Amino acid sequence: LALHKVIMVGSGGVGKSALTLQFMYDEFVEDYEPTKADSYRKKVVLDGEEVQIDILDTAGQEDYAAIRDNYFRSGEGFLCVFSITEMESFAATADFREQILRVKEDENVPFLLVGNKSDLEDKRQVSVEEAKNRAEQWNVNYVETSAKTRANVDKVFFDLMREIRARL
Ligand SMILES: Nc1nc2c(ncn2[C@@H]2O[C@H](COP(=O)(O)OP(=O)(O)O)[C@@H](O)[C@H]2O)c(=O)[nH]1
Ligand SMILES: *S(=O)(=O)c1ccc(S(=O)(=O)Nc2cccc(Cl)n2)cc1
Ligand SMILES: [Ca+2]
Ligand SMILES: [Cl-]
Repeated sequence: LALHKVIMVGSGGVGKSALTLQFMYDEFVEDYEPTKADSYRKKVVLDGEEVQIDILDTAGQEDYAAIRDNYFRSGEGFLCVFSITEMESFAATADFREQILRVKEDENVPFLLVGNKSDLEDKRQVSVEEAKNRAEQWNVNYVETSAKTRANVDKVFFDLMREIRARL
């Protein structure tokens, strides 16, 4: 089977684990240990082809730069998550983008900008416009998700796999 290696990146509390666990187990998990990194593997039927997705849910604990870079080098695609309710998490996406680009040396690395917590519109700190503008500057797609309601959860994982399939 094709193996699509996806890495979840983003600052703390944005919903990396909640997105991963909603995709894997169809549950909204609100208390997943913030410091725990884990990998998840699932067989999925992508546009009618059975593939395996491997998701690395990062938790920011790896501080040794060579090891972090080694992990990013192994990844084939990235979900770069921020929370629409935390502007600083959106600012932080620039750092993950640069880290990925330094390692992959390919501006067309499969990569989605993911604005999570779309069910908290009344707490929005990041405008759709500014996120779309950043995605346009980077030539990536912007998708808003909710790990709580499941909105666009399958979409971000499937669309990332579609970019891996097309580009690699
Ligand atoms: N309302 C809402 N809460 C969310 C969403 N995603 C995550 N959360 C909550 O935000 C907190 C942090 O989520 P988590 O997935 O652990 O963030 P991580 O540090 O990026 O892995 C938890 O309390 C989750 O319930 C979402 O889409 N909507
Ligand atoms: S490793 O398998 O020993 C490992 C994997 C992931 C982490 S982390 O997610 O806690 N930290 C982190 C930070 C930036 C990029 C990445 Cl891939 N991971 C630790 C150890
Ligand atoms: Ca987490
Ligand atoms: Cl791991």
